[PDB]
Amino acid sequence: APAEVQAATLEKFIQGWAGWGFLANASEDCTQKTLPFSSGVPLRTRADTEKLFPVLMSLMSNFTLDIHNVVHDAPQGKAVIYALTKADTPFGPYRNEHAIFLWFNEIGDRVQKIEEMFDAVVMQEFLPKLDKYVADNKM
Amino acid sequence: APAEVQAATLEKFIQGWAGWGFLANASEDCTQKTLPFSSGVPLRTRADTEKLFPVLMSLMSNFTLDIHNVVHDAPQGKAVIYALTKADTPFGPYRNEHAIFLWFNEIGDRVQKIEEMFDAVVMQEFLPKLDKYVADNKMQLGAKFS
Repeated sequence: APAEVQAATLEKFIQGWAGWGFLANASEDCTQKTLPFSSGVPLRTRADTEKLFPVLMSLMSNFTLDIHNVVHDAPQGKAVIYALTKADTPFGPYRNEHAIFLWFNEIGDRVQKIEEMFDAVVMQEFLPKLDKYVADNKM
Repeated sequence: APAEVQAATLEKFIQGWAGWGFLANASEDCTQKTLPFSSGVPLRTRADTEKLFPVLMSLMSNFTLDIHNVVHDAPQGKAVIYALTKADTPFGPYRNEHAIFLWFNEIGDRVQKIEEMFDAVVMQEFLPKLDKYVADNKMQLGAKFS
């Protein structure tokens, strides 16, 4: 895939994340992996992502994305982003950082695969709160 | 820097890491940052790294590196490695995973800056054991693991 069509996909993925979109630029068979592998989280399908994202958006306001580093390997059709996010939530201020590994599809115009390492120390505080929120409200 | 020069430095960095000989591929002014920024770890100078690394090596036997993903952006002089590691230590078995961001120098023959996120949950047990180790043995490195 041409470096410039990949770069377009990369830019639209970032703009979609900052807009709070994300999934317009992902192919239909895209998967998301939570790193590290030791965390033992199964891949998320596209269908999974479309259910989780409304819950997140519904809980996070003033969502802000700060891009720290973008590394693009056009010959391999791969990229990495390091980003920092913040938002307001009913559980308090939310802060996270992401090293997101991206693979583009054959043509270069879609994200085919995602692997993402989060701020694990923040997540072990935040993520069970979300699961509690869903259980208490029975979704 | 030419892509070929950068790629050579990259493979040498990996080889020297897996060989557990490693600082030879780092510039004299190289820094290492532990990510996330939220963890509040000050940057490590090359001198810090030269004191910490022998200590690490000496507590880590049968070290094993598995390269999961290499991403090389030659136009920007940058690369990223996702890797998993294994070792035996007197504190028990060691397991870690690393998203390591690299910047090459101008010529391309050296790594100039390192930013590294790792298995933060597993390491908040392990790295304080190392710092207690150094304290208990009065090794006074002027540097900490966490």
